[PDB]
Amino acid sequence: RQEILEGARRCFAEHGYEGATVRRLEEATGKSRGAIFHHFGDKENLFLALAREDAARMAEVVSENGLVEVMRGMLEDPERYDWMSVRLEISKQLRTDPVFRAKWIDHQSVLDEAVRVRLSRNVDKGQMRTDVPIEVLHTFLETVLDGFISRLATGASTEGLSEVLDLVEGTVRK
Amino acid sequence: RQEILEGARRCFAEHGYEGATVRRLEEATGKSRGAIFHHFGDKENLFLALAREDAARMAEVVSENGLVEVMRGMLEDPERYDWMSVRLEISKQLRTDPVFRAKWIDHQSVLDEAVRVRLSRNVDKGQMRTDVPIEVLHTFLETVLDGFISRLATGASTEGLSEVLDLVEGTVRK
Ligand SMILES: [Mg+2]
Ligand SMILES: [Mg+2]
Repeated sequence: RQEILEGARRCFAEHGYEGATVRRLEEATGKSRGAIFHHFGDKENLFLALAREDAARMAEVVSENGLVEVMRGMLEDPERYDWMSVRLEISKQLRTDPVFRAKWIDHQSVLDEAVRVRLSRNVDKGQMRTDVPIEVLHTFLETVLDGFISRLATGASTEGLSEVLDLVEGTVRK
Repeated sequence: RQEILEGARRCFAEHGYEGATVRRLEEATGKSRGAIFHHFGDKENLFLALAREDAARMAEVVSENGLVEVMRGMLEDPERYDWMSVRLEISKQLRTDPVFRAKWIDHQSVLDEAVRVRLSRNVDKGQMRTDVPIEVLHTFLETVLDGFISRLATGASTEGLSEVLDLVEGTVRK
């Protein structure tokens, strides 16, 4: 299972979401079409399980330092850009396919909750600005994150990005 | 040609980039496979010409009010989300395919120049903060824009976004 997810993350990154064929998946994992669908059912579910893994990892990071720290980590990891692209191929599906949408959102919930807890702790400590509702701050942070993912996925340089993150953090602080 | 571009923008929005078949394109335009490839050569070029149109329109907006105004316009236009998605399907191609990359960047140059001119005028007027290099401000704005495109393309609500834009503008001002 862990073997399947690692290999599949590699396969999706290297070949894309449609290009991630049963053939390619067996090739990346060394397991069969049968033992892959056995755990997960279909491609979409294997995808969501990988998304949920990312979400749980990011959630731990957010707990320590925030969404800005997740973004800092992305600057340190250029090898993961290919996987980030995979993630962006699905957007119309995410927006219009209601069952898929709900599943995507549910698989992200650990992260969404970690971000809410973190911001709550910041507010409780008096560290965020209070002239802007916390929910606007939250949407701003999530927007910057999506921006980072997109730019990095599409081949932008890291340049000035660590300074952009300093600006982003400064923007939400008291 | 104008007939072809309008109809093709509709076809790409409704069916996606791969799903935008010759068959579908003729259907959206009322023109032939031959008269479509005649002007533009292939799908990719018809795509780039549409990207260049978007860039020229955005450039005019930026000239008047900035990138924040482009983003405000996106909140007023939910009908264009489908086209925005099309735009995100290509990301690995944009990042790794060097000829395609260069063509994409060239087709965006009118916008890139409009943003640089606008920021230059802001600086000349003393309206931007000067503790953060202008090029960091520029990357921050472009990051927010990519964020907007992504979030809106993937079915986020507009909620709090107009306030996020107020925050974004306030962040770069003196
Ligand atoms: Mg922080
Ligand atoms: Mg402005």
